[PDB]
Amino acid sequence: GAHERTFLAVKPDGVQRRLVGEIVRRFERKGFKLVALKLVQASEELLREHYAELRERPFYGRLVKYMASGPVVAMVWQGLDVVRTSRALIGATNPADAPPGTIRGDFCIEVGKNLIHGSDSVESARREIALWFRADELLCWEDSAGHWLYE
Amino acid sequence: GAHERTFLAVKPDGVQRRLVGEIVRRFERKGFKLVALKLVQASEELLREHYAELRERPFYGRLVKYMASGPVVAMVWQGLDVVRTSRALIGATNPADAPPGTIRGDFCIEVGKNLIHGSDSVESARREIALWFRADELLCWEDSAGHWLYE
Amino acid sequence: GAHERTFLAVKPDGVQRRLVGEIVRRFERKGFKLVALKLVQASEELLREHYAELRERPFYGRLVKYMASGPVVAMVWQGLDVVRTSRALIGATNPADAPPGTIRGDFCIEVGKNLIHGSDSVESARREIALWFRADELLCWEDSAGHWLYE
Amino acid sequence: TGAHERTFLAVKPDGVQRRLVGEIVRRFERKGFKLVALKLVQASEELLREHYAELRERPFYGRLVKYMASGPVVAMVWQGLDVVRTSRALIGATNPADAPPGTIRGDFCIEVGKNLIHGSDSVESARREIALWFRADELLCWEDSAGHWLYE
Amino acid sequence: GAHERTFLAVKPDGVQRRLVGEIVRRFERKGFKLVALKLVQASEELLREHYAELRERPFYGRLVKYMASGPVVAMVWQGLDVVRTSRALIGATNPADAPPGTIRGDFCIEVGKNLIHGSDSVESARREIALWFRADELLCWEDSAGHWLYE
Amino acid sequence: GAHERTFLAVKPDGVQRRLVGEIVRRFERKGFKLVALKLVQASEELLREHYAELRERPFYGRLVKYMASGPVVAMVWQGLDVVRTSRALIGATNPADAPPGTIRGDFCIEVGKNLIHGSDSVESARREIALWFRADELLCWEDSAGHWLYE
Ligand SMILES: Nc1nc2c(ncn2[C@@H]2O[C@H](COP(=O)(O)OP(=O)(O)O)[C@@H](O)[C@H]2O)c(=O)[nH]1
Ligand SMILES: Nc1nc2c(ncn2[C@@H]2O[C@H](COP(=O)(O)OP(=O)(O)O)[C@@H](O)[C@H]2O)c(=O)[nH]1
Ligand SMILES: Nc1nc2c(ncn2[C@@H]2O[C@H](COP(=O)(O)OP(=O)(O)O)[C@@H](O)[C@H]2O)c(=O)[nH]1
Ligand SMILES: Nc1nc2c(ncn2[C@@H]2O[C@H](COP(=O)(O)OP(=O)(O)O)[C@@H](O)[C@H]2O)c(=O)[nH]1
Ligand SMILES: Nc1nc2c(ncn2[C@@H]2O[C@H](COP(=O)(O)OP(=O)(O)O)[C@@H](O)[C@H]2O)c(=O)[nH]1
Ligand SMILES: Nc1nc2c(ncn2[C@@H]2O[C@H](COP(=O)(O)OP(=O)(O)O)[C@@H](O)[C@H]2O)c(=O)[nH]1
Repeated sequence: GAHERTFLAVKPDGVQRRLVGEIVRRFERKGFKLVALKLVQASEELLREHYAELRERPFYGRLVKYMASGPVVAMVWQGLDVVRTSRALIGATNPADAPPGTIRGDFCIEVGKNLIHGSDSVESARREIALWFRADELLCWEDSAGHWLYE
Repeated sequence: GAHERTFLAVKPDGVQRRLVGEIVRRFERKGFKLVALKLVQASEELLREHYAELRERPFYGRLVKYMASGPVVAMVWQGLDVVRTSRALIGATNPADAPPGTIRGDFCIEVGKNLIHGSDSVESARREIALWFRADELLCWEDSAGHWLYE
Repeated sequence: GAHERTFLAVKPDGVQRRLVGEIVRRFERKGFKLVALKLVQASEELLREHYAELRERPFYGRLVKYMASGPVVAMVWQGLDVVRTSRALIGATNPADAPPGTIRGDFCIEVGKNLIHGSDSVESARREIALWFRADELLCWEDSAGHWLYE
Repeated sequence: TGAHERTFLAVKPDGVQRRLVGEIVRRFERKGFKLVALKLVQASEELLREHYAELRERPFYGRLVKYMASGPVVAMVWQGLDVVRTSRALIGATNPADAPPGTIRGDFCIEVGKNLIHGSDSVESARREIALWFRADELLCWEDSAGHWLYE
Repeated sequence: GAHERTFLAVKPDGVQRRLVGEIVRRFERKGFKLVALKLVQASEELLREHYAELRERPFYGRLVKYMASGPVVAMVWQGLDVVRTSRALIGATNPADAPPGTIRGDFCIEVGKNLIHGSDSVESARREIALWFRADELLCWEDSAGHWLYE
Repeated sequence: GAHERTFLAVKPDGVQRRLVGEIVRRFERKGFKLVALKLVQASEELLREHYAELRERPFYGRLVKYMASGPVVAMVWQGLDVVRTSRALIGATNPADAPPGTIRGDFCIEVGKNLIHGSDSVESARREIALWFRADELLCWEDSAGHWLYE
C-alpha cells in the first residue's frame, strides 16, 4: 500500500499568509513522495463538485465562493497510509480542536480559514485526484529516500 | 468573539533561556494579534494579587519570590477563543503532562520552571490585563491578515 | 517595476533531497509573490532550448540529460527587482563561492548539483517563462501583504 | 570591556503587520545580546520628527515620519559588546536590495521604504534614541546566566 | 531524580536522512543534559544483546541486521524523568500512532524505519548504558541552565 | 578530493548554550558526511598539543584552560573542499568580523567565546584528526545522499 495517494490543497489563506513552503516542508520531512503540484485558480463549478458531499451544509455556498476567491496549491502525495496520516498532520477541521504540532493547531484559528484540504479517505482521494489533475500531471520518479523510509 | 483578549507572561526562566522570540513567534504564526507588550520587573505586591487564588497553596511564597526575581515579558493577545487556545498552545501546568508540540512540552521539565503564564479563563484575563497594563498601553491597529484568519 | 517576474526551477537534486518547501519558503518570507508553480518532467527538447546560450559549453549535453532525468519544480515569482534579488538569494553558480545564507551556500557543494535555476536577467526571464508556462498558468491575485512590502 | 554598550532597535509597522516580531527578537537572542527594554507603542509624529531629525532635509522625511506613525512599533534596547555596530550588520543595508541573505533585510524585505526595523547608527545616536523613547526606569538590569559563556 | 539517565540512539535511517542535528536539538531545547555521545557501527553481537527481550519476535533478525547496516549515534541524556519524557518526545513505536510534534510523528512512516531508540525504563536504561558505553565516556559537567530548569 | 576530511569541535560554550544540534544540522544540510563524533572532556595536555602553534600568543594559557573547562563535541566531516568550506560556514575567528549566515555571525559576540573550532588546512586537519581520534573511530559508510551532492 506504499503507492496509496492523497489529494491536498493549500487554500487561498495559506497562499496569502505565505505558508506554502511551510506546508510542503511538513509533508517532505514526513517522508511522503510529491507526485503532482500546481498553482491554480479553481472555478466554482469544480469546487461545487469537489465538495459535493457537503451540498446540504449551511456553509457550502460560502466555502465554494471562498475557495474560488484566490489561488490554491493543488498537490498529490504518495506513500503508505498517506490519506489517514495526512489528515493527522493537518489536524481537526475546527482548528480550536487541532492540537499544537498539527498544521491547523500551529497556524490557524477558525474553521472557515483552516489553510489546507486533505482527502478524507482512499475513495475520496481517487475522486479528488481525477477531478483536479490529468493523468499526465502525476509523475512516477525513482525516490532515493524510499530505502530509508520503508523496511 | 474575535475581540477576546488574554494575558500572557514569559516568566524569568523564559527570558534567561532566550526563548522570548520563540514564544512570541508561536502566537504570531497562529494568527493572534499582539495588542500589548512590555519587559518589566513585577513587584511582590503585584504578584501576590496576580496569584491571589493560590494564597493557601504551600508554594505561594516561593512562586511570588521567583516571579519577582527577574524580568518578565508581559503581553496581551487578541483573537477568537484566544484564552482557551493559548492554554492549549502552552500546554499543561506540569510539563511532564504537556505533549510535544506545546511550549512546555517542547521546552520545559518541571512545574516550577514552566516558562510562561496564560490566563485560565476570560474573567481571569480581564483581571490580569487590568492588573498588569494601563488602558493606554493596549493598542488598536488595523490587522491586514484579518481577512485571511476570519470569515 | 513591482510586476517584474523571474523563472525559478528546483532541479532534480532539490526534489530528491526534499528541499522544495525550504526553497519555496525562502522566497515567501522575502516577500515575493508566487504566480505560477508546477511539478514537471521536462523534455530534452525543452531543456536544449532553455540552455541554448550554453550549447558550446562542454557540460551542455550532461546538463540537459540531468535536468531531464527527474522531476523539477517550475515556478514564477513576481516583485520589485525579483530577477536580480532571486540570484542573490540563490548565490553563485559554483556553491564553493556562494556565502552561507544563500541557498547554494547553505545546502550545496558542487556546481553540477546546485539545487536551483534562476533567470539571469529580465530578458532571459521573459523567454524562460514563455517556454515553460502557458499564459493561463500565470495567475493574478490581489496580494494582502503588498501594502506592507511596497510604498 | 564595553560589554555594557546599548542600542535602540524598533520593529517598524510592517514588521508587526507581517508577524515578524518573534523572528526578529529571536535573532538578537540567539546572537547573545541582552534584552534590557521592550514595549509595543504607537509613536507620535512629533516624537518621530525628533527621532529622524538628521534626515529633515531628505525628500522622503515626510513620508517616513507618517509611515512610522501609521501603526504599532516594537521599541527595544539591547545590550552587549559592540552591539550598535553588530546590530547594524545583523539588520543589513538600509536598502534591502543591498542587504545580503542572512541579514534580516536580506532575508525578509524588498524595498527601502518597507525595511522592517530601525537600529541606532552609532553609540551617540543610541544614547539619544534610548532617552527619547524610554524612561530610565523601563531599562532593566538583570543578572545574565549566559554571560559566562558569551564573554571572557 | 535530576541525575536520572537514558540511552538514546539515532538509528541508521536517522543518520542517512540527515536528522541527527534535528534530533539532538529537540533534546537540547527540552533542557536535558547531554552526558555521552558517539558515532559507532554496532556489531550484530551487541545488537542481539541490546534487543534480547525481542529474540522470539518475527522481526528480530531483520531488526538486528538493519541496526548493524550503518552508523548509529549513541547518546546518554540526563535530567528529571528523562526516560519517560524522552519516550514521549520520540513518540509511539509505530509512527502511524505517533502524533505530530513527536520525532516519529513528524519524520517517519513505518515501524521498521522509526529513526531512534530510547530506553523504555530506568532499569533498561542502566543496562543499555553499560552495554554501549564505558564509564569513562559518561561525563559530569556543571550545567549553567540547571538554575532555570529546576526549582 | 571528495574524501578530504576536517576536524571540528564544538567548544564548551556551544554545549552550555545548547547549540550542538544547531551546529551539526548546518553541516548535515550542507551535504557533508559525518565520519566521527564523540563528547569528551579534553585534558590540558591534549589541548596544549592541539594549539601548539599558538604557544607564544598571550591568550594561549586561558584558551587551554577554557577548552578544558567543560565537555567538547569532537567531530570529523568528509567531503569536497570540506576544510575550506567548513571555515567559511563557521566564519571569522573574531565574531565581530563574521557575517550573518555564518555560525559565529549568527550565534556569538567575542573571540574568546566563539563556539567551534575547525581545522585551518588539510595538513592541520590530518594532525588534529590523529590527535583526537583513533583510526577505529573513523567510520566508512555508504552515503545515499552522495548521488545528489556529487557528479
Ligand atoms: N464556515 C464553516 N466551514 C466549515 C464548517 N465545517 C466545515 N467547514 C469547512 O468545510 C471543509 C470541509 O469540511 P469537512 O469535510 O467536514 O472537513 P475537513 O476534512 O477537515 O476539511 C472544512 O475544511 C472547512 O473549511 C463550519 O461549521 N463552518
Ligand atoms: N513550585 C510549584 N509551582 C506550582 C505547582 N503547581 C502549580 N504551580 C505554579 O503555579 C502557576 C499557576 O498555577 P495553576 O493555576 O495551577 O496553573 P498555570 O495556569 O498552568 O500557570 C503555574 O504556572 C506553576 O508554576 C507546584 O506544585 N509547585
Ligand atoms: N558540471 C558543470 N555544470 C556547470 C558548470 N558551469 C555551469 N554549470 C551548470 O549549468 C547551470 C547554468 O549555468 P550558468 O547559467 O552559467 O549558471 P547559473 O546562472 O549560476 O545557474 C549551472 O547552474 C550548473 O548547474 C561547470 O563548469 N560544470
Ligand atoms: N522612502 C525612502 N526611505 C528611505 C530612503 N533612504 C532611507 N530611507 C528610510 O530612512 C530610514 C533611516 O535612514 P538611514 O539612516 O539611511 O537608514 P537606517 O539607519 O538603515 O534605518 C531608513 O531606515 C528608511 O526606512 C529612500 O531613498 N527612500
Ligand atoms: N521491523 C520491525 N521492527 C519492529 C516491529 N515492532 C517493533 N519493532 C522494532 O523494535 C524496536 C524495539 O521494540 P519496542 O521496545 O516494542 O519499541 P521502542 O521502545 O519504541 O523502540 C523498535 O524501535 C522497532 O524498530 C515490527 O513489527 N517490525
Ligand atoms: N581569548 C582570545 N582567544 C583568541 C584570540 N585570537 C584567537 N583566539 C582563539 O584562538 C582559537 C584558535 O586560534 P585561531 O587559529 O586564530 O582561530 P580559529 O582557527 O578560528 O579557531 C580561536 O578559535 C579563538 O577562540 C584573542 O585575541 N583572544
